[PDB]
Amino acid sequence: ITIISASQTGNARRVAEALRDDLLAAKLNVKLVNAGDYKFKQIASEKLLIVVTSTQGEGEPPEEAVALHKFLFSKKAPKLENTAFAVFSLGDSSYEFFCQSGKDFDSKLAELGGERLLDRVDADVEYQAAASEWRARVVDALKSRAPVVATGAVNEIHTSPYSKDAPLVASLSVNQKITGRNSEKDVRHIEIDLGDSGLRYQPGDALGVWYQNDPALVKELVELLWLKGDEPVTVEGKTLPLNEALQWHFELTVNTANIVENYATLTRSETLLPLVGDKAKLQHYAATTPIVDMVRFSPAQLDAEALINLLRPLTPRLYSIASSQAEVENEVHVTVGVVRYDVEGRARAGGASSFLADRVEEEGEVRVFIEHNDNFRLPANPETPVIMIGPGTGIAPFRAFMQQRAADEAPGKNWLFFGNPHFTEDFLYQVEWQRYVKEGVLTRIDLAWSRDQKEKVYVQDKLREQGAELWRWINDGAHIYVCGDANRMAKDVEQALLEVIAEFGGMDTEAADEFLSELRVERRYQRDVY
Ligand SMILES: Cc1cc2nc3c(=O)[nH]c(=O)nc-3n(C[C@H](O)[C@H](O)[C@H](O)COP(=O)(O)OP(=O)(O)OC[C@H]3O[C@@H](n4cnc5c(N)ncnc54)[C@H](O)[C@@H]3O)c2cc1C
Ligand SMILES: Cc1cc2nc3c(=O)[nH]c(=O)nc-3n(C[C@H](O)[C@H](O)[C@H](O)COP(=O)(O)O)c2cc1C
Repeated sequence: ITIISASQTGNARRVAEALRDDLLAAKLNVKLVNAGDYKFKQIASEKLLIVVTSTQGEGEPPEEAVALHKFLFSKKAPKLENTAFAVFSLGDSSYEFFCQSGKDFDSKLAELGGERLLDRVDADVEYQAAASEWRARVVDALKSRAPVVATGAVNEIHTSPYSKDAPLVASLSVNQKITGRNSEKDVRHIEIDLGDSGLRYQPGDALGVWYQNDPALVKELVELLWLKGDEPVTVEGKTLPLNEALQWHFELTVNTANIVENYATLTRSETLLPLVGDKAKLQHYAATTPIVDMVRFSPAQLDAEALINLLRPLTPRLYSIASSQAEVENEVHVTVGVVRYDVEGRARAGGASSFLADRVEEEGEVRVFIEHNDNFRLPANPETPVIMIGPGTGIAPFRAFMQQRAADEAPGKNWLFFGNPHFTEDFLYQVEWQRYVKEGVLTRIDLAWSRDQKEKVYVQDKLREQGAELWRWINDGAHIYVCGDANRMAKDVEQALLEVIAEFGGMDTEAADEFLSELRVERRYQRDVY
């Protein structure tokens, strides 16, 4: 933000100073320069340019602004592309040309391509009236609602005031374990109350969930480094106790090759030095050793700033939305697989998933936003058939699909392929599926239980078993959806779809692949895999 003051007896400067003190209290973009010193030749690169000028000699500018005026009214003045500006004008009404100077600058700057931030404002002798409120909306219009440099806070969600950087403060209503006692996995059905926010979402969207690290994990980490936890550290320019920085502001539950390498170097660890510069060794160590355990295994003294400088900022996690608002109204449901594992007998857990499962009380606060996915959507035609492939937690959006199609009483046929280790332990939402089958909403359902018999069975095996009927549905205009594990499931499922298409469509592998690519183009093959 560049405030140019053009003044003869200092009134315009008093205003422009009154504006340097406002912006100074708001944004970090404020610099006050006199017109007589302003290097106008480089003006095009002004991101935010506010002019405060009085008027002299029948509309003549103040003396100090005369060169700047001639250079803007000159045949050689620069066109402006990324310049936002405003103009406040001072003068005396009794004169023929009231506020010529301020008028000139306002007209000419926009005529060079400058983005008019506010409408120009004039004022007579008694100017602390018009000036006191102009200075007001400028600070607002020059806040995040029209930024350039300092503080932006820009996000994207339908027409909402809520976004990833300004999330909704919601509350946790339901937190329920939906895998059986003998499951190898902890899966939670989560209902979050949206209150009166008006936050909206469609099936296929995901929920962005901010979280905090486990205070126990922060404490274990802080101790192993021989810190106590109240050491001050700088986080985004402000000063926090270490514990608060670690709990709220940095990733602790994900290790990376870079972190291993940096930590090896900082500590000269004999265990870790040998991995330095070997990307595959570093990645493998990160993947098997959480940060807190890397520290255990390679003790070293680090001060608080050295630790926090090691870490990446904390980021929210996404969770496919498992409800339809037509059915649940001012709520959002998710299906959370809690990452739980052990390192030499010490319990470890993913940050967000264990935050929701273990560290938020009923009615407890949860900060959320919507991640819109326009490329994962039910057909617009309520009669088009729908094929859904979502084993594990990939089941979530298909709960939302069926809540929606049932709410709309869509007559389209629906087909679910689901899979997990055990029928008696891992049939997520079994009793709802039975109800959908009973009610005629869920037309077909095929299940793959990978650990209920000797040989492994997965959804791709049921896709192959169902080849003939799948191809029939595909020729009836069916949309195919795949949600869940990217690394293995989505690939094996795509391979099985290609085999079905090749076989029952009578084409070779390259033709099947082009056919599936045509379904993508047609938005009839959509995936949300992660
Ligand atoms: C579009 C989208 C939709 C999603 N939908 C869902 C959904 O419906 N349900 C769902 O549950 N998730 C879903 N996810 C995944 C979700 O966003 C998270 O990534 C997941 O919950 C893990 O995050 P976390 O914070 O719990 O764990 P993190 O702390 O981020 O990650 C866990 C870490 O632990 C490590 N780790 C795991 N096991 C071991 C081990 N044995 N030894 C050493 N290290 C280990 C991993 O390497 C990883 O570094 C979705 C993701 C996307 C992008
Ligand atoms: C000699 C003189 C000529 C002026 N001519 C004009 C004029 O032509 N048009 C106008 O609107 N104001 C005119 N003014 C009014 C001044 O611009 C007004 O007093 C203003 O507040 C000056 O503020 P400053 O202290 O920043 O110079 C004139 C003032 C003086 C002293």
